[PDB]
Amino acid sequence: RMKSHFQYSTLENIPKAFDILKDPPKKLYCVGDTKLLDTPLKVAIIGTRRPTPYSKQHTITLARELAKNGAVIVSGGALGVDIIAQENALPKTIMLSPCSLDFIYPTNNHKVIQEIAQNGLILSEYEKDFMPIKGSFLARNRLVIALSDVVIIPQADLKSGSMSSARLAQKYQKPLFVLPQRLNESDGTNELLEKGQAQGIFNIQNFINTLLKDYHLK
Repeated sequence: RMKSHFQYSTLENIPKAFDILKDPPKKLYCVGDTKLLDTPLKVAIIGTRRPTPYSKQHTITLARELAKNGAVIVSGGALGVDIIAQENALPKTIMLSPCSLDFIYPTNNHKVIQEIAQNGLILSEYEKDFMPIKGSFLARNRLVIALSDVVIIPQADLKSGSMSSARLAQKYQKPLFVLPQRLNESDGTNELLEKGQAQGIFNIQNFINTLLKDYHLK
């Protein structure tokens, strides 16, 4: 277990976005810039722990360009898509931690997570001495989806964390987007397209510009 040695406090108010939850957190612990919560466009970017170079390249562009234009990238700091997006969105990014803020998880991402604590924002539902179990990740995911205006899943397999979060975006009526992927690659996101549960990002520039326009950043 890795201690963060973060100094952390609590949010004054629970963000109104969490009202759509059945059991919204009544306290949220925080480290970093809470002003990131008062922005017009929050974009969740989540997905596989193992992205292809293709998926990575486009995750980077989305995160970097959206952040450049005042969008805030929301994720869970996981290996793969999450931590790629958040590093490339700094400092405009918010991590929802699956552990309490006195701990780092995952340890491999400690460098970027420390960067997020310093320049972005990390929130946790858990006060102290709390390491994630399976149920913790799932609860954390609801926070990521509820807080975000729109959700992007660049790449995912069927039966993956990203897929339960995709059904949450559907549940919480958040617009869901995926990268185009070849057949028999990224079966999760291709099944989302197939069932019409997600829309494809068939041109990255248009998606970004359209997105920034609808939320009036540009």
